[PDB]
This record gives sequence, structure tokens and C-alpha cells, in this order.
Amino acid sequence: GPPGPPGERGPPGGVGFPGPPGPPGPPG
Amino acid sequence: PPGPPGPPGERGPPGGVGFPGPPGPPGPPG
Amino acid sequence: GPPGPPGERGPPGGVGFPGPPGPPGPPG
Repeated sequence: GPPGPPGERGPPGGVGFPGPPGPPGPPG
Repeated sequence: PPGPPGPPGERGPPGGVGFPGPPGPPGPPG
Repeated sequence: GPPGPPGERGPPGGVGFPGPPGPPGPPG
């Protein structure tokens, strides 16, 4: 018998790195 | 017959860098 | 037959966590 077909696609990666700081607040 | 399907593929790469955070608070009265 | 080869690489993961809040705004 011939080799079977390829397996299913792998699972998604894990989540990425955390983002950078947000914008400064407005003036007081 | 043909053999069974192979094992699942490799896990994908990690996602992208996260978005910038929300804004800071207002500055002080000085 | 013998098992098939591994499947294709998974998709990329989700975006990382948001960054922290920005710093305070300028002094009044």
C-alpha cells in the first residue's frame, strides 16, 4: 500500500509579544 | 489500501507585537 | 500503507497583549 496523505495543518502559534506604551495624557 | 494520514503539521509562529496601550492621565495642575 | 508525512505549518498566532498606559500628560 502507498504512503498515506499528509496530516492536517498545524495549530496556530501562541500570542505575540506585548505592545509598547500608549500616548501621553493631555496637559493639566 | 493507502496508509493513514500523517501527523499534524508544526505549530505556527507566534503572532505579532501587541498594540500600543491606552493614554496616560492628564498632567498635574503643575 | 505506512503513515503519511506531517501536515503543513500552522498559521501565525494572535497579536500580543496591549501595551501599558501612557505616561501623564504635561504639567499645567
